[PDB]
Amino acid sequence: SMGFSSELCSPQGHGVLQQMQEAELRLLEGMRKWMAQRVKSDREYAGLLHHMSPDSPISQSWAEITSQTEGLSRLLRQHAEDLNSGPLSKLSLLIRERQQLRKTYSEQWQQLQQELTKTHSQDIEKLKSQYRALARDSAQAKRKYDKAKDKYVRSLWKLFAHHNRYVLGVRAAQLHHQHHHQLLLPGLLRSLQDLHEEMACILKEILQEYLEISSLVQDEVVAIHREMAAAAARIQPEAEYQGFLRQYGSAPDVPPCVTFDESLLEPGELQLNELTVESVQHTLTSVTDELAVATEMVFRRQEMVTQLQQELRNEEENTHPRERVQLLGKRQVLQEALQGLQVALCSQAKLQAQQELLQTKLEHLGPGEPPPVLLL
Amino acid sequence: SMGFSSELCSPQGHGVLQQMQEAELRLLEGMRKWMAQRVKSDREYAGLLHHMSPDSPISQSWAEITSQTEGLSRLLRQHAEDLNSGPLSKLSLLIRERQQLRKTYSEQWQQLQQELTKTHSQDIEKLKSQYRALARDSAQAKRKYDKAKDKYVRSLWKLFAHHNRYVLGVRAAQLHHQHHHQLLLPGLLRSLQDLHEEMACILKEILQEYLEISSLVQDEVVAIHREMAAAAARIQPEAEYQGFLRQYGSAPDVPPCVTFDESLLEPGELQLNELTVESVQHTLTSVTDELAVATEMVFRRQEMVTQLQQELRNEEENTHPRERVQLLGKRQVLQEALQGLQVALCSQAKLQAQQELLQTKLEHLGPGEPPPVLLL
Repeated sequence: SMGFSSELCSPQGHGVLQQMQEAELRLLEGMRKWMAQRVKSDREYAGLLHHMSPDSPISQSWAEITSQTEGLSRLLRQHAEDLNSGPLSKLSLLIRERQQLRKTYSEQWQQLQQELTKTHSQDIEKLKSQYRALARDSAQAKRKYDKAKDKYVRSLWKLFAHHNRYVLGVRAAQLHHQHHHQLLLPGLLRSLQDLHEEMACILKEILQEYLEISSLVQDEVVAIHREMAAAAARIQPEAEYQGFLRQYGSAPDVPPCVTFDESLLEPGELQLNELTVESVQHTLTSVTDELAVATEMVFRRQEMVTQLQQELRNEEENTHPRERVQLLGKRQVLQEALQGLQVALCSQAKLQAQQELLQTKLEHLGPGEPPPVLLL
Repeated sequence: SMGFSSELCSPQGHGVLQQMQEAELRLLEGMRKWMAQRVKSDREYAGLLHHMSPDSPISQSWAEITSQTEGLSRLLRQHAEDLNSGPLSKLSLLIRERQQLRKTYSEQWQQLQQELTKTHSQDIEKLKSQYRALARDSAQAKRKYDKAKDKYVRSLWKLFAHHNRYVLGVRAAQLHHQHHHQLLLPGLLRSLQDLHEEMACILKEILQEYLEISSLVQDEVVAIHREMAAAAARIQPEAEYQGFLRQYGSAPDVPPCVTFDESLLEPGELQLNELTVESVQHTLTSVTDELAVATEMVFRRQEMVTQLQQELRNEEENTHPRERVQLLGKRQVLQEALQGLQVALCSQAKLQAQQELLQTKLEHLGPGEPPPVLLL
């Protein structure tokens, strides 16, 4: 077995233990400052996150996410409070106890040295010095020898008694030495170790309590992050306008379509007679020529649309789901081409309707003389 | 099926869609600011956490925890960078595209209205107005009727031709109206919806990307927190001083124990003769009396220790593992009582050794005359 009581039981080991006690205070002092800065950090993060602070699914998802982020803000604040009132305070009391313990150990150590020095050394020197005086005194009285015998017997009396006190003092010092080295100092060293190991345990609990309070991955944080993730995942893009259309939608507005105004003149029929036959033939020709041009314009704009759709499918296929913002420009180019095509189909359709009218009218005259104009 | 093209196909729906486009810009603008503040927050938390910045197990565990906390600091910084260069930038491009799209839609809408107004209304009014003039002209020429027939046939010629142009213009306007209301405007509205739903998808991806980057509970954060937790849990309190004792420990220092200095006078034996017998009896009495007092002092200090140990076990049993800092004072009181007891056992032992010497010496004289002192 190793311990302070068997390994540091010396003046040298006492020096080592004094420096140990200081080194452990320094370290806990750094720990307290480090924890103090975590408190500041979490508090100010709470503040920074706090500062970040309708039917629609995105709308509702967005509100849920901001609200949960505000929840995260308050949590970080509680981390700061909890760290401050729990382990930082416990750490401070542990420092204060060590500062007092430091003093108590060193004075108990001194006390035990002074006691040993007094009993084992100083008392002993005093006895020895007296013994020598009384012996020299008895020697002198033996030599200076009725009255003379009287002073000599007296010399012997005190010398003998002092001898006995000396013998007893030596035995007392012997047991002091023994208790000191085997029991007293080892006992003191052992209790210092016990205390320090208990304090190691306390510090372990302070560090684990710190980690639990300050953890960004604990249950309350996870639960916040899952709600945010569920809110985002609920977004259904193809459903975003359903509620908006329910609120604001209505039947199309279609103003009346023009008709042939019969108050000017069959209603809306071409006039095919002797004065107009050639003009109708001319118009059918010029309408048909124009229709050919318009039909070519539809053909070319459909090809353009087709080129853009192919280009967009290849681009889509090759772009990551989170980089689709990059396709928006081309999407818009495709829209404008589709609008283009639609305008051209409208023009083609208008010229076609005009041809049909012209064509059916000349067909229904056929091999007939165009009607004369009689003037009533 | 509901959609922009069936539900908002009117001037009113166009107003609704214009306000929609603005409301969506406002919302994305708030989202961009909110994300911008997350970036600032994470960056400054990185800074705050950064600022927090030997054999022994606590030592090594502590270093691991500070080092991992520094790792957490760098991660938060990467969250800030990644948020800034990914989704915040994508969000900005989405805003810019909407600002251009807003303009394109509204001018395409205007264009289609101007075309309809031109063909379906203005051209038609021009034809109608001319028709009426030419009819009144023909009426007047019919009435003012050789030359007279000439001007009348001419009147009819132009009236008939204008009639035909009018009829054709009406058919053209009819098809315009039809294409406009069924195809052109619905087509435009549909592509706006397609675009918006695609943008809803893009925004969903921006929000999910935000959540992934900024998550405090993601794998890289968890791994940091597990290392910290494993480091703290490794601490073995009963092992904290093993390496320290290996480095600094040494054999106890035991200076020589006093012995009876034979140069003054059996070596270290009490002198029991006629001049000392009574004094030895007196000393045994006074030593024995003192021993009784010292034995009582050991008894009382053992009782005190016992009271404190019981008090500390009850206190320990009733205090939570993380509140043990609160027992340190009482622990220290117990230490001082145990030291107290040890000092008293030393004193008892010293007086006992002295009694034994005195007692054995008088026992071995027993019923004998104490030796005379003869004076050579």
